[PDB]
This record gives sequence, C-alpha cells and structure tokens, in this order.
Amino acid sequence: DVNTLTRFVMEEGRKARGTGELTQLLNSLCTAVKAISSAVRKAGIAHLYGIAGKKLDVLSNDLVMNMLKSSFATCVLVSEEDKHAIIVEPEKRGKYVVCFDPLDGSSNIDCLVSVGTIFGIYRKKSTDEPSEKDALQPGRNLVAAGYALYGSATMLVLAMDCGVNCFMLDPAIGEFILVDKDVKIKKKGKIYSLNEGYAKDFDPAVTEYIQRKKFPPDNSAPYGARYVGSMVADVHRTLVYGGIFLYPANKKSPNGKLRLLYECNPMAYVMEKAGGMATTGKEAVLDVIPTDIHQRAPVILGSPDDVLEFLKVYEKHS
Amino acid sequence: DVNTLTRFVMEEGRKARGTGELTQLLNSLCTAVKAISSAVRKAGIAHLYGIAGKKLDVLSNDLVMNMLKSSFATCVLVSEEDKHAIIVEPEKRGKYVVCFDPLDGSSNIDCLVSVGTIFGIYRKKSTDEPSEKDALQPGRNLVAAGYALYGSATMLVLAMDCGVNCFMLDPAIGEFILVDKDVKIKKKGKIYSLNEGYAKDFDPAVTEYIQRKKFPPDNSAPYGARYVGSMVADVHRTLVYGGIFLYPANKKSPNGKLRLLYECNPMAYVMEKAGGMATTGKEAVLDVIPTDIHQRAPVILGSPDDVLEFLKVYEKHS
Amino acid sequence: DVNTLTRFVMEEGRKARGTGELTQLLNSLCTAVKAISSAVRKAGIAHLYGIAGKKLDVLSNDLVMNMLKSSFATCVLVSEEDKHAIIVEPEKRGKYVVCFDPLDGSSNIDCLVSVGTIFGIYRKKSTDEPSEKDALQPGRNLVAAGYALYGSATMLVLAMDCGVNCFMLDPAIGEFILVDKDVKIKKKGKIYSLNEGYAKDFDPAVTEYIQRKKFPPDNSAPYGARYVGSMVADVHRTLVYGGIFLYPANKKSPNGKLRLLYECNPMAYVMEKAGGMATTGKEAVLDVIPTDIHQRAPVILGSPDDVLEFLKVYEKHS
Amino acid sequence: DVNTLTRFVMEEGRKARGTGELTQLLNSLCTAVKAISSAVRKAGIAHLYGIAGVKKLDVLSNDLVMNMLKSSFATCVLVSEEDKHAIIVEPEKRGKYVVCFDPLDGSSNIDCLVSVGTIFGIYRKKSTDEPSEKDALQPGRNLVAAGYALYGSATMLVLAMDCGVNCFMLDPAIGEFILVDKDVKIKKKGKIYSLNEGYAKDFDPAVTEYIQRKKFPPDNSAPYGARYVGSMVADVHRTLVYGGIFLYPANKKSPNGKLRLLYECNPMAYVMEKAGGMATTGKEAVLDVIPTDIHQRAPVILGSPDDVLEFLKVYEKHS
Ligand SMILES: Nc1nc2c(s1)Cc1cccc(OCP(=O)(O)O)c1-2
Ligand SMILES: Nc1nc2c(s1)Cc1cccc(OCP(=O)(O)O)c1-2
Ligand SMILES: Nc1nc2c(s1)Cc1cccc(OCP(=O)(O)O)c1-2
Ligand SMILES: Nc1nc2c(s1)Cc1cccc(OCP(=O)(O)O)c1-2
Repeated sequence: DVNTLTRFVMEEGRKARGTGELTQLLNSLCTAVKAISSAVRKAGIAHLYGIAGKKLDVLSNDLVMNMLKSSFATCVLVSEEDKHAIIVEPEKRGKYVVCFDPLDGSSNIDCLVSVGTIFGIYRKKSTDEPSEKDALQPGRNLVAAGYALYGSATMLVLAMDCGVNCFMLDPAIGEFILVDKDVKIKKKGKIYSLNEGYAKDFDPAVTEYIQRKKFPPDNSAPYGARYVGSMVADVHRTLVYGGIFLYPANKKSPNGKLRLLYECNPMAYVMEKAGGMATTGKEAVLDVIPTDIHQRAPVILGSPDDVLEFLKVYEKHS
Repeated sequence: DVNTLTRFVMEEGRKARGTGELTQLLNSLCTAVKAISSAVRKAGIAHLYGIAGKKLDVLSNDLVMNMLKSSFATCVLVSEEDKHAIIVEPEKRGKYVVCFDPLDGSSNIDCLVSVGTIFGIYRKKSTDEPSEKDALQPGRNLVAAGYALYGSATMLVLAMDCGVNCFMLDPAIGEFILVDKDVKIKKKGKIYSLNEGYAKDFDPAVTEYIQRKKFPPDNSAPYGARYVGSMVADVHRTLVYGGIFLYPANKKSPNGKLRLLYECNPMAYVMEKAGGMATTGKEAVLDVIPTDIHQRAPVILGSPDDVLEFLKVYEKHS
Repeated sequence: DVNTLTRFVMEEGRKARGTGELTQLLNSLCTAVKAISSAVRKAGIAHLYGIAGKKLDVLSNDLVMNMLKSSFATCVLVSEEDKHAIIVEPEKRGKYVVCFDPLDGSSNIDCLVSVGTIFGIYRKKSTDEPSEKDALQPGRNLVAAGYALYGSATMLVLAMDCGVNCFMLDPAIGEFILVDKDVKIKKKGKIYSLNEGYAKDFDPAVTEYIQRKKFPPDNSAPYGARYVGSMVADVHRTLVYGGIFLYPANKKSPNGKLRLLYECNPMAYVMEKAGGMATTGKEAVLDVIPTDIHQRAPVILGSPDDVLEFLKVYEKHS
Repeated sequence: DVNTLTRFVMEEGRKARGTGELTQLLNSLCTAVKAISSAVRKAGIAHLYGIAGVKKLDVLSNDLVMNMLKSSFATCVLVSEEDKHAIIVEPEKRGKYVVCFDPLDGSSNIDCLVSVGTIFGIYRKKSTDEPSEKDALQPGRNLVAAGYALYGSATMLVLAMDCGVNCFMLDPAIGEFILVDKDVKIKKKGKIYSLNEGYAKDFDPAVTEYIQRKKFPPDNSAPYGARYVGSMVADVHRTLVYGGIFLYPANKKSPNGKLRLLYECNPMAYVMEKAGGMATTGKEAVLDVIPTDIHQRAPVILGSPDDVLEFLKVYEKHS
C-alpha cells in the first residue's frame, strides 16, 4: 500500500482532531521543498546561460517564507537567512512558529556538495502579540521537525511524536513516497564525523574521544571517518548507518558553531525520536532554553552507545 | 553564446579531422549519464512502491555498456561491475577502449551520499584481436577522461588535450550546459581529504603530512578537513576549491584501495590537465603500467603546491 | 498569494467540517493524474526501446483504481475500462462512489492527440452493501467532478458547488498551480464542434442547427469549426473559448455514443457550474436517471446562448 | 539497438562526408525544441504565480530557435513568422544553410492547451554573393531537410530527408529523442478529411463537391470521418499517422490561401512526399511553387495519394 507525504500528513492530522492548520503548514512546506529541490538540481540553468539569447539561498528562503505565510498556519518565522524573526501579517496568522535553515550547506554549493533544508515547528505558547520571543522555546517543546536532503536523490525526513518517517521525492510525478517507516538509529555505529582540521583547538575530551575511535584501546576495529561539511548530509548518514556526529565547543567557541534554533534542535529531535541521542556535553540539546534566536550550541549526536561513550570521556575531563 | 556538451564535442571532433568515432562514443556516454542521473534521482520510484498496484549499480552498468557498444566506437570495455573485460561483438567494434566505474560510491547510497560515473578513454594500440590486454595502457595514453557527479546537481567534467571543461545538466531539457571553460585548479588549497579512521595503519609520511596540516609548523592557519567517502565528490571539491585528496596504501591495502584503471587514472588525468598533480608517492599515477585490469593503486592528488609538499615529506621517509 | 490543488482542496474540506474523506479522495486522484501525465508524456520510453539493452490506458486505469482504493474514501468504482463496477474491499471502504474514464481518447493516441481523465464523485446514498446500483445516480447528485487535460500542458479542471477552478501542472515540482479561479463560460461563442463526417445520419434538427452556424440567419459572421476527436480537448476548448460541442444521437445511435456516467455527466456538471448548459436534446444531461453504468447519452453542451439556440432548432423538429 | 536523434543525425552526417555543418544545425535545432517543449508543458509556471513571493510562448520559442541556429555557425539567412524581414546572420557566425521556420505554430490558440508545434525547412545557400532575403526564395523542391516538432500528448520530432521520414519521441526523463518509427510511409488511402468547414459559405466549388463526396459517398461506401484540431502540426501529423487528407484551400476572400508557403506549406509538403504522400495547391505541387515573398501565402491540400488525386480530379472538373 503506497503512501505519500500528503496522505501521511493528512491522516495524522485527522487523528489529532485539530483545526487542520499543521496539515496545511506541512503541505506548504512540502511544496516549498520540491521547489527548492528543482532549483538545486539546476532546472532552467540553460536560460541563465543564454539559450534564448539571484542566489539559491535567497530563493530557497523566499520559497519557504512565502509558502509558510500563505498557509495561514504560522505567526512567527525564524530563518538562518534573516537577522530578525519575521512576523506574519495579521490576516495570515496561524498558531505555529517555525524555525528553519532554507538551504543548509549552501556555502560550498559550488562543489555540488549535498545541501538541505532544516526545520523545527513549535506551537505559539502565549497569547501575546507574536514576536521573536515565541521562537525562544526549548527543543523539548517541538511538535514536529525534520529536514530535506538534496543529495543523490531528494528525501524528506519528518519526525513527530509517532516517530521518524522518510519520504523519497519521485521527480517524475513530484510526489514524496514513504520508503522508511518508524525509523530507528543503530544502537552503536562504526563511523565518526567531525572536522578534524580543528584538531589543534579541540577540547581535551574531544581529542581523547577521537583518539579512541582511531586507536581503540581494546584493539577492536577502528571507526571509519566521514565529514561532508553539510549538517543535513552528515546527520542523515548518521541516522541511516549509525555512529556519531560532532561539532563541539572549544575555548575559542564556548558554545559551538551550529545554531540551536534551526540546526541543532531539529536534528536532536529527529535523533531522540529515532532512539538516538543529542547532547551539548553538559545537557541534552532539547533541554537548552534559548535567549537569542541565532544563538549557537555545541552538539554531539548519533547512536546512543556512541554518544554515551563520548559523555563518559567528557565527564572524565570535567 | 551558450554551448552544450553535444556542440562542444562535435566541434572538437571536427577540428581533429578524424572518423568521428570518438564523437559518437562521447555522445553515447553523454546519453548514458543522463539516464543514470535520472535513475539516481529516483525517477519512477513510486511505481516500485505500488502507486499502480534492478539495482542502481547494475542498471548504470547496463546503460553505459549498451550505449558504448551501440556507438560502434569501442572494442574493449572494462567496468567496475564486471570481473572480466567485456569484448564488443565484431559487428559493433570501434577503435576505442573504455574503462569505467558506472556508479562510484553506490555502496553508501543508502545515505543518499553523492555518487558518480568515472571513465577513461584509450585508443586501441595493439592490432591483435581485442582482449583485456588492450585496457592495460598507462594513463599517459588517455585520449579523454572525466566523470559525472550526481550531487546537489549533476555535472559532467570532461578532460582532453584541450583542457578541462565542466557541464551542468539542466533537467528541464536534458541538456549539459557548459558553465566552466578550461578549468585550472588552484596552485595551493586549504583543505585536505582522506579517511582518518585509518590513522593507526598510516604510513609515517602520511602521518606526518596530515600532522603538518593540523599543526602547521610555521604556525599558519590549519587546513580544513572534508571527506565525503565518494571519490567523485571528494575529487570534484578538490578541483573546484583546491587542496589535496588522499587514499594511500594501508597495512591492509599495501597497494592502496582505489582502482587504477577506472578511478585513479581518470582523476589523475583530469588533475594534470587542470594544472594539478596525481602521484602514488613513488611515481605519477599516469605513468604506472598496469598488469591487471582491477589492480589497486595508492593516490595523492590536488593542487601542485600541496602534492609537492606531500612528496617532500614522503621523500624524507624514503 | 499562490494556491495549489492540495492547499485549495484541504481548505474547502476544512470549511465543510466533515470527516476529511473527500479531501483524501481528491488528493489521491491528484497523485494519480500526475502519474498518468508523466506516462502520457512518455517518461522512460527510452527503456522500452533498449537504452539499457502495459498499455497506457491499462496503466492509467490501475493508477486511478489503486490510488482511490488506498484513499479509504470510496466504496464503488466505475471505470470505462471494466465491464462491472469494482467494489472496494471492506477494510478500505469510504463513503464515495467514483465514475471515471482513465484515459479518454486513448484510442487515437498514436497521433499524439490530446487525451484526458474524466471523473465524477457521488456520495453513497444507501445503507446496504455497496453495489453497481450506487453508481446509478443522476448527475444532479454529483458532489464534485472534473477532468485532467493532457495537452500542450497538463491542466486539472475541478468543479464543485463553489464553482469551477483550473489548475496547471508544473512539471518541475509536480504541483498543480491554481491559475483560473471561479471560471465562467462565455455567454455566447463563435465555435461549433462535432464530427461532421456523420452528416448523412444527422437528425434534422442537428442538420439545421449546423446549417445556421455556416450560413447565419442574422447575416452574422459564420462560426469557426474545430473537432479534435478527444472529448476532454474539445470540451476544454469550449469552456475556455466558449461555443458549443455536439455528439448527438443519429439514426443508428439513438442514444448517442458518449457514456453518461464517466463522460457526459462530469462534463455537464463542469459546464453548469461554469454557467453553461448540457442537454441531451430532451432534457438536461444531469437529470437523466441511469439504469446501466455504461449506457450512452447524446450530448450538446457549451455557452448557454448557443445551447438554447440549438434547443430552439431541436424543438422546431419535435 | 536503441537510436537517438543525436546518434542518427551524426551518422547520416558522417555518410554525407561534408563539413559537419548540417549536423551542428540539427543538433542546435534539437536542443531548441527540447527547450520549447519544456516551456510549453509549463515548467516553472509556479514562479509566475508567486510561489516565491514572463515573455509570450511564441516570442520565447522564436528566440530559442533564432539563438540556437545563429550559434550553430551553420546558417546565414533565417526566415520566421515573427520577423517581417529575413534575419541575416552576422558574418562571424555564418554557415552555408538557410532556415525557414515557424517557432510555435498554432500559438494563437495556445490558451485552450491545443497541440502546438515547430515547423522548419532547411536549404543550402545557392548564391555566392552576400546573404539576403533572396536566398530563402527557393522552391521547396530544393529542400535538404525539413520536419516539425509536435507538442501534443507527448513531444515528437518528425525529420524528413532524402533517406525518408523518421519519427523521434522525446523522453522527458533524460531529455533524449528516441527513434520509434523508421522510414515512415503514409497509407495509400485514408478515411479522414480535415479542414475548417466553418468557411463552407466561401468554399471554391471543387472543395465543396469534394467534401460532399466524403460525407455522401456516390458509390454509397462508408463516409469519411472528420477531424480538425486547428493546429497545422497536429492535423498534419494525424494525417501522416492515420492517413487521409488535410485541406486549407484558397477561397473567395483568400485567393492564395492562408497558410504560409516558406515555413508552413513547403516543410509539410516535403515531409508528405518523402513519406509517399502528396501536397498540391490545386494547380501544382506545393514544392514546385517559386516564391517571390518570404511571407507569401499558398493554398494547400495534402495527405494520402489516392485522396489527394481524388481531390485533384474534382478540382480539374471545375477548371
Ligand atoms: N498534519 C498533522 N497535524 C498533526 C500532526 S500531523 C501530529 C499532530 C499532533 C498534535 C496536533 C496536530 O495537529 C493539530 P491542528 O493543527 O490540526 O490543530 C498534529
Ligand atoms: N568528439 C571528439 N573527437 C576528438 C576529440 S573530441 C579530441 C580528439 C583528439 C584526437 C582525435 C579525435 O577524434 C578522433 P576520431 O575518433 O574522430 O577518428 C578527437
Ligand atoms: N476536500 C473537500 N471536501 C469537500 C469539498 S472539497 C466540497 C464538500 C462538500 C461537502 C462535503 C465535503 O467534505 C465531506 P467529507 O468527506 O470530509 O466528510 C466537501
Ligand atoms: N547531419 C546531416 N548532414 C547531412 C545529412 S544528415 C544528409 C546530408 C546530405 C547532404 C549533405 C549533408 O550535410 C553536408 P555538411 O553540412 O556536413 O557540409 C547531409
């Protein structure tokens, strides 16, 4: 029995017995993602080169912004591309707050590296006029989150209370087909992912942990290394193959580099729903209470046994 | 003035004043690539999931094999998928020998990591009946080589005596548009790429070189690290951003891990034509004389200054 | 503010405050149409011709059948492709009955003539076991109807109580974009459409009417003639440009040739919702009470002034 | 063994042992057609409607063909419906071919999503002097190649040359024209007649009688069926595939017909003759008419031989 993102979303919405807003929000998001995917695969680039005789990041941001606003399901929108939280005009306001990164990893897009869209959805908790404050909720309050990976193929990973489901975009009919239901990450993996070019500035715990992956003190097989440089790609591989992903804090960056609202929380949410873990080293990413919409946060996530092991090393240096 | 792969190839062929065979071979390869790209982006996956009530690597291999045979321009075909060299039937034999990897990186495709097609084209040298021996030529004899990267977007990099040219596939019209003419790699980069999970087994020279990238002895800025795990993706980033890529021998791969005929030689050829370098440590990849179609070869390639620097360290440990 | 078929359908469904079934049915129908469109435009035909070394009407029928069944919104399905009404298995039954022609005009498909999908949706009006009898309702009971035209471009015309809306399929993202809201047909047109090859067998009223279009009584300019041979194409042109379409009953087809349940009623419903008319000559198509799911019905539809004029001629010969 | 437009064209070009220009011209035309098809199927129309918060199709199509042909370095004179005057390719991009074309035939009624197409005719410049409009004034008999692209239920490119007529289907998944019908030949006699009967009042007596014979066969055989899309490429293609006859004759108001000789009539007449069919103006074969104006009109009756011959019989009776 084939299932599509539209059908899946509509059914979960029916079960929730609500107003149908989140359904419309998700449908709009879905449409924006297919539009971003089309642009990422360079549809029509021939016209840009004169066959008939301006940035992907900005276009992606416009697509999400416009689709979400026109869904009438949102009131506050926080994007990695905008300095201030966007406030939806009164006549199009819904009860949801959305934090997102329209095109994650679009800084190296010149090498055709995988890129993606990350998003986190919250329910406005206060009756106050919508403001940036409404997006300052701990990831623990997420109602839904996920990402779209524009890699060899386009996939949308959607996480909610019912679990994590993966949909593959069929370009022939512009439909997201459900190919992986209630996904669970491997208990322990064999791959570690992080930019080792920062070795010199690594925190001692990170240095020792990576050293244990390369030189297992018990002489077991060393972990393999992978680092794409695009969070959505690295996190998705971690979910699919298991293992651990790190973008830790150091003396020069006490809070890390990745952003909490639209990068860390969404991925941490997907991880926990899949039976994985996501920590900053001091606490679970989802429990961090934000004070600034663009605040950074250190993050170590992936297979539970792997994160637990990291925390063990971290505790030793604490 | 727009230019397409078809137009470009046809023009270069006209200038060569030959039989037009290589033109037909390249046109056929081009068609196979677009077909592979369509399958990689999962066109029609909905039918596989029951919307109406073969493995990618095998399909890709079939596409290349069939298009090349039907081009009447080849006589011996070596592929990563087949144990023995395929010999084209007499009535479809041409004078070219093609070595290729239909879908490079298709092993970690579950995570939607970038994948690609690598190829190297040789002119049959010996006059004996076509056999596997015709594919045992040093990369120095290549007439043309390149790859197709199926990443955020699909691009075909084609290298010939005239240089390296990059074409972007416009999915809207199924046409490869020329977007980068006579490409040259940066003299020196700031990124090193290799699987550091093998640290324990690294040869001393590799260990020291990597150490110099992380802890510059001249206290300059440390290089950044990237490792996708897919050769076409890692090599393409190296070409575009500069830097160095390594897959040196391991103690469990005394002769390196990558294959000489359809992975190393093609990439080394593209690098040299772009002003870059490609060495095994002992000699230029292109000068190695193969004795077996699937033999492995160590490889260090990328920006000249970076490779030269590695060779300096290598020589110190020799 | 852009609007999509999905968004539109979901909103009208929310306002109806029902179970959401019709929403699920329409979404499923939408997905089936995009799949049919992809196959009609011949996606993948290259594989059929050996690039790598079922009939369209059957496939189309399977797509609609499977999507509708899996929607859990239907119970009785009538298709021009199946002699007997299909009864949905108990575990997938919904309250709707759907009559449709999977691929109208697929008989003359070899000439690439426009083809389409016609559908009519009824609410099961009985409390007993679903049977063919549930599809024998007069078009007057339709809850929704429309068609998909696979012409120069693909468009879905959907008619409901709120009116007629036209959606254009954007192939790049597989999304139906609303381009024409609350469409109304011209009061009077300048085009008449019917197969004049049947002149010899025409009913005197039809003969006189056509005669008035060619040799105008009020010395007005003669109407232009157009006859594609595909109902969806001819009817759509009528809706867009106005005028009249005819497929009357001659001497051997006293009951016409087109089918009442999945050709005539749906188009008649779209016409009336657009301010147009649809008559059999004796009564409004929508008022005919069917006794056989495949019974034929004569039909004259289009601009009101044009149909009224035909009826005037018809009455003179009655 | 699969074959594509590119492969086919490259092979025929190799056999001709020429400069390769026509190959580049055809490759360029092929690319332009795929781009036109993409636009006709409305790719990206969502952006036109604000999904992210514009020129006419006929104009775009004309630009695509013009630009691709110029950039092919194989042409010198280009005649299209869009520009009143023949376009002269700048010296640095001049080739030896002359191309007459209709970028988007039937785009006057593209609102109803009716089938549309691109028609083209290719000539070799037969003068040594400076390229001018005069080089496009050759009888269709001189055509080196001609054909059309039909943007209907699916997109197909029909290419006619000395070797015959070949039909290629565009596979949108890979942007490749796949050869699906080799050396096509039209049926000797068909059962369908096509023309705008709304002009009955102004029909020439011969046309009136001929149509009368199709509807009321004298020997009481089965009457012909009628089809009229209103788009020449669609009507002509159906004629080629199913056989029969297509007419757009001269009448009271239009003594020289309505269709254009250089980029509508000649190309279709050439495809018909190469397929074993016929194309007459009533007085002579369309291909033999010597044009004096690049946009001159010409009456046309084409299709299955037996059907055209029969028309000519009626025509001669009224002459
Ligand atoms: N389309 C979907 N909606 C919901 C999903 S999936 C999961 C969920 C949990 C709680 C309320 C919801 O919806 C609440 P409302 O927005 O309908 O009021 C939903
Ligand atoms: N389409 C292209 N052909 C050739 C290119 S690109 C580069 C090149 C070098 C030498 C001979 C060639 O052609 C040799 P032949 O195969 O035509 O005899 C070609
Ligand atoms: N998506 C749409 N639903 C409906 C539309 S459009 C128009 C309409 C009329 C009456 C009931 C409906 O819904 C009835 P139910 O199937 O939800 O119970 C709907
Ligand atoms: N691509 C094709 N070219 C030709 C084909 S198919 C058939 C033909 C006949 C005569 C000259 C030609 O071309 C001569 P030239 O243009 O190469 O000088 C061609």
